[PDB]
Amino acid sequence: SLRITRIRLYKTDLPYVDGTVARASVVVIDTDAGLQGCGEFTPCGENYMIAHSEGVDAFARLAAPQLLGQDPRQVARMERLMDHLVQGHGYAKAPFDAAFWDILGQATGQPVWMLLGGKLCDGAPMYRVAPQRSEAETRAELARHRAAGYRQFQIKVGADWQSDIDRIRACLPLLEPGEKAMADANQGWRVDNAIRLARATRDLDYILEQPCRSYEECQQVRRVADQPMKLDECVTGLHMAQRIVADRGAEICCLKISNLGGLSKARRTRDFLIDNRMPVVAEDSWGGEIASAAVAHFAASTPEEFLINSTDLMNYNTRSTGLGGPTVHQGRLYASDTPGLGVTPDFNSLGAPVADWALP
Amino acid sequence: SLRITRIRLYKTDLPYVDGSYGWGAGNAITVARASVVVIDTDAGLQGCGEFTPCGENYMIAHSEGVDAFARLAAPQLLGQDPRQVARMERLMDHLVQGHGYAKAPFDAAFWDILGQATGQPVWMLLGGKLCDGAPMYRVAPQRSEAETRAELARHRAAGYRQFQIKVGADWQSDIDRIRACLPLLEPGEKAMADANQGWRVDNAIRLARATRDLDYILEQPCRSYEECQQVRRVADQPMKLDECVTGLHMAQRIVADRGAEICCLKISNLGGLSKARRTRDFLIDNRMPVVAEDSWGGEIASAAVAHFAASTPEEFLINSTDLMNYNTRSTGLGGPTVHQGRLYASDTPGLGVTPDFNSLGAPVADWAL
Amino acid sequence: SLRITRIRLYKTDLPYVDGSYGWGAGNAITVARASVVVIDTDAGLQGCGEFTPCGENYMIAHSEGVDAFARLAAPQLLGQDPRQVARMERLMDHLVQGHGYAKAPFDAAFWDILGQATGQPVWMLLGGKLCDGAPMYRVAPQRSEAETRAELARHRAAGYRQFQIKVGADWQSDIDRIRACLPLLEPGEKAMADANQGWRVDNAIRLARATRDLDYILEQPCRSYEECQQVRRVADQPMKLDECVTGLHMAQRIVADRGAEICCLKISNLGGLSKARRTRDFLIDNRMPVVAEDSWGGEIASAAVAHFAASTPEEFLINSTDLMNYNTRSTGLGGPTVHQGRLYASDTPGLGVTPDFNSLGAPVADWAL
Amino acid sequence: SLRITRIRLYKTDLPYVDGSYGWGAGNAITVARASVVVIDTDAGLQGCGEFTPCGENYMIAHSEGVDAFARLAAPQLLGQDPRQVARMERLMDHLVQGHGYAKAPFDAAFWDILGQATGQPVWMLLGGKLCDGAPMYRVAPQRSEAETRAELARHRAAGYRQFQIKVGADWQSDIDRIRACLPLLEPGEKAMADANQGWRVDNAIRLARATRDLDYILEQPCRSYEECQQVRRVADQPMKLDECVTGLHMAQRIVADRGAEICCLKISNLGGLSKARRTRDFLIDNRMPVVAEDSWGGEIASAAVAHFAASTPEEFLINSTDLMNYNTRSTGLGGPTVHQGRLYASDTPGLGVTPDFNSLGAPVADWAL
Ligand SMILES: [Mg+2]
Ligand SMILES: [Mg+2]
Ligand SMILES: [Mg+2]
Ligand SMILES: [Mg+2]
Repeated sequence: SLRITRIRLYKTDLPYVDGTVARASVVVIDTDAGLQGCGEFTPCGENYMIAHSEGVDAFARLAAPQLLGQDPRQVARMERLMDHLVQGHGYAKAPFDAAFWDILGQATGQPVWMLLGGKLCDGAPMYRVAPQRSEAETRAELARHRAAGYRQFQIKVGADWQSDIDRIRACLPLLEPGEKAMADANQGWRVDNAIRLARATRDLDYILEQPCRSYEECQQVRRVADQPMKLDECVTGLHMAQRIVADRGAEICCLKISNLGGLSKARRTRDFLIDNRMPVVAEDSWGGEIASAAVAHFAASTPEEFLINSTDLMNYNTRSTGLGGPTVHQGRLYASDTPGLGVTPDFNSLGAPVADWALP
Repeated sequence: SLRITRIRLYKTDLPYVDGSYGWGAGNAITVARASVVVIDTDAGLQGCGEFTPCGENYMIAHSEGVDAFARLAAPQLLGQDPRQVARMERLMDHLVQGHGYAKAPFDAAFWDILGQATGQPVWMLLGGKLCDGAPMYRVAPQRSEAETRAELARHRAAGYRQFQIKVGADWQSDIDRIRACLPLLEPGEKAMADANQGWRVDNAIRLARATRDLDYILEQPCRSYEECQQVRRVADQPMKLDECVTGLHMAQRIVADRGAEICCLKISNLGGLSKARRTRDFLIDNRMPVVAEDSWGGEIASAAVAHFAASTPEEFLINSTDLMNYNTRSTGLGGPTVHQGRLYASDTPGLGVTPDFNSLGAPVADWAL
Repeated sequence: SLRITRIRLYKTDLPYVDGSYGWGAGNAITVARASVVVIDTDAGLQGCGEFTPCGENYMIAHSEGVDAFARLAAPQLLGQDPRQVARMERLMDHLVQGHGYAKAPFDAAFWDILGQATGQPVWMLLGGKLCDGAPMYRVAPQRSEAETRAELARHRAAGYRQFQIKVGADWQSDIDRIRACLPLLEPGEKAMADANQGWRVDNAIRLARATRDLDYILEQPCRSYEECQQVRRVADQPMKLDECVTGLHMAQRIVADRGAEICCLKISNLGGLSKARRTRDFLIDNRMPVVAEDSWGGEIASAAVAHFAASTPEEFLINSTDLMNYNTRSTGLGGPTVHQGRLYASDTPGLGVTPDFNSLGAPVADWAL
Repeated sequence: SLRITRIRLYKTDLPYVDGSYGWGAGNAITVARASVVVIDTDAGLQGCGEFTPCGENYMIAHSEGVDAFARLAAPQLLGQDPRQVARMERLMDHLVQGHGYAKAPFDAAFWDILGQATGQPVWMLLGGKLCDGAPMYRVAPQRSEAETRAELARHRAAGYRQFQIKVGADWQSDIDRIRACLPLLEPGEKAMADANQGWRVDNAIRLARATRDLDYILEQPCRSYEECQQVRRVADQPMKLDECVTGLHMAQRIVADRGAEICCLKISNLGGLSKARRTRDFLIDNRMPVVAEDSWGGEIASAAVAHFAASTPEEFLINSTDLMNYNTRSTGLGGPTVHQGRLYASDTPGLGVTPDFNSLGAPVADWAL
């Protein structure tokens, strides 16, 4: 027997470590037994997926009055309640969902990964971005990452196909045979140009990541490209996951929690793709300790054999959303083993809540 | 050159005329929450636009998401040329992906301004008057039984010849009200039974089989397109697809499958007049009959609809509707008129509607300079 | 209110600037035959439009067919309101089926009149200035290595970064043509090998195989779409479809198969500016890169091309072309301009072109109200 | 050895025998405009051909298009060997693309010359007399129960066993026409409801469902093939496809989908007797029932029809028609004959018809070697 007694929405700025600021949305849910749950949505750019930072407010102003008095431990009941209140807008339902999972974990005395089936991966592999500099300086920097445990690297591309060809051709002979490189275009290329790129780099082993915006443009690129393809921002739910599997249309599916509509749907999409023997990346768009805690539990419950990587989202910002969260040890991401999400809100960083709903 | 100098967002309550408007699987609205966007320019031309949902869970659209979008978009829209509608379209689409419902009132205001600057009604800029008076339908909502026999004689004498039976809350009694409404129709008349996504697929099939000997239009029996196609395997009745018609991509699927007999085009579900126009033109070029509509709303939303309907070829326009007449309160001064069961657009420049500032009250948001 | 009071048809020869133009399988044009439609109204607004083929066998189109259509339709078009472009389109499609190239000059005259009536350039009415300056290509060229390098450096200095290789008459020496040209281009430059429907399917495959190590655009290698798809099974090069892109129907199946990397849109091949616009918009919403052009012609044909180009998103517009600059004679006064290898539309009301009555001569036909 | 020495184009009015001829969605033909091509040779062998539309908007074909094609192609055909019909076919298709209706009279004239040079009727050159007297239909009637009975009794006694009901202007009263006509004909007889592209897809489906218990032929209910296939989702009646059957490509699509029970073959819609023969032979090899006919016209068009019918296997030939008997005026001297409700081709060399030069008047165009 449990009831939601208070819902608060927090908003804070998260500046990037190398310079520029993402807008965080934290939801804090209180119960009549005094169990507190938190969840976070933070976009990396407002135009990046069908998701923006102000949409959490909007959803909360409609839903939070209807969520008071309900039992947060029942994550799927809360899921169906939210999906009956508004259709879509999953990015905005996502912080609530995570907070409900946090509460269920506290009530059960278990970490969120245990409620997701167990620890199927002890330390999710991680990647390092870039480097975008001199040849001898990239060589020194990749050696620093390599010594520290990293074997995967993300070439950030997608703003100019022609110089992107140069970036890929320059980076790949600078890494060892045991090492992965994903050229992530972030939906950036036009279909003709992505094909020019793929043809120019056909003699190279790298992962071709979300070359174009839509799934169909990506499949058109795939008609020519032999490189293992990774689909990301277009993986928006189970429907898309079903179509990718039916087409066998990717070698890796990247699973971002808030793009999938929260940890509940993200887990179901993951479970679906694992059962179809599709390798996956477990992450989210952006964020601090609260978003990262959800990510780490999500990765820890993914089979080691099918988990490509995850990411330490909290280490990209100079400011915090939460106290605690996941940790990094030797280039691997580790979930908490303490009950719930293993993260509480950082109220000092968050400020006064922008909105507050409570039971009488 | 023209520049956007000011953007204001207004919110008001639009109560329903009959009291309760029962739709779908147990939903009802007593009051709809309107969102009105008002755009001012440096030549003193003012545009306006409206999104109002009929139910906050009806489509991928809710009233609070308009504010959220405007807080993001409106600062970036200031100083832009509002009469370049497709520049404004792609700018709004560069600022945020999706959320077409929220862009829809801005888009309408832009079309309004363009009409004023050209000295032409919005129907002219949409291709001309291809239908003089869109035929109308009268929706009888979810209520009793012996009282719809007088509702028909009311609307029959009023000029209407098309009627919507609201169903979807219980397939079994729904069979009975389809079966009792149809023999009350006259020869030159039509009836659509709208489930508003309400039936579970097996129950929509039971209904289709129990009413197989009847001539009516089966409208959006289930939530998804795939569910409706599953119903269509068994159902011979002309099918009308509505809330699942989200845009051109779905329109392409429907045409490729030849998967409906009517496609319903709700302006804000399509993401504004710009995208609504393009989806309309696509379906007509593929000889698919259409309904020109929006979700709900007052005079500003109804002005857009009327021009949408007026620029649709009459050979392919099933009906349209007078949304402003469903409410006890207003959003705009002006808008379309009705005469003998047909909806007539304004012939004055722009949308032919100005904001009812007295009804709307103080703006909830105001960006300027 | 506006009424068409006079329809006149003009015919004139436009000789090619460099003697003989070789396209496709050995075909040669030295003089192209222009058809110009001039439309008068009761409020003194005059519109004009043009269709000029490159060759008479180049597409489903020929110069004498405009006369034949005008002889049927021009009596029926008198008294109508030319501002209502979609009404005129529907009316023309009602009088005859197909013959889009013949309806195309009328459609351009109607857009011109609408522009003038609204005080806006045709690009505004097509959505806005979405590309300020369309990229252009050079047609070049056929000589020694040093003379090729010199002429390409002058084009490069003139602002050109796109080059068309005229092929299609002989697959075997076309292979060599391609191999000679590419190493003389710089990184980033586009080369299109336009066979103009010229290769037999097996020979096109041989060419694709012998040039698989090369970065160029393979353009319309065969007549039919199916043939081009059969080449596409082997060819990894970006494929541009042109003369087979005849309308929305074909557009839809190119999209469904993801059948090309570029779709080339010739206004008269699509049946006029109204249909061309709609096919453009469909392809752009499906994120297909496009070329905005026409078959051939003087200033009147070129004015429509430039507005069509200017209202295409810069992101997806591959190139356009300055058709008027290929001829020694004129159909119109005014038209588009060329600046630093880019094609610019006019910003004055309408198409921004008036008929060159002295060059055109006496009308071959005249219908008055 | 033989050479074309002279080509002449004639134009004449063919008034309809019964005043006005109501077809499709609100069309009427009172006078049809014939185009007759006359080809002379150096051995004194003369051939003639004809194209006459049944309404200018009926198919992708109009009367003025023959003139336009001729003006471009006829100077290029002088000196050529007209007996080599495939060489002439391929030359025409090289000179212009499409416009097969305009090529059709030239094609007929070449088959005429070949039959004369070989001393054999055209049916012999198309494979033989595979049907001795093609079965005919009567387009009757359109009136009262007392008057339909007397009219079907005179038609029955005259040998007729197949009846076309002209519908497609009002689906609702077309239901009633079908329902009132079918029980007024005996066991052996047949009836086809030809909507002539006239119904909208939703209305065609309503008609199909209302008459789902009845034995008739659903002919061309909607314009496009895809619209017709959508109707066919619901309609179990034998479907007859007509105007959309434009050539072999569409015949291949139809065969692949098995998308009709009868294919109607109009010579001029297929681009002439040569393409018409190839499309028929392809469909017969795929065991598709066919109708062998043409759009409209006098004795010259009807001569080609009768030879087309006579060389169609009788197991698969549904019917043919006596086109010459629909008009009050002539294009030719001779042509086919009618006996006991069957259409009979001539057995004399060539088409069996000469041009009625007196009815045709002065040549509108004249090309000489
Ligand atoms: Mg990615
Ligand atoms: Mg509906
Ligand atoms: Mg080309
Ligand atoms: Mg027929």
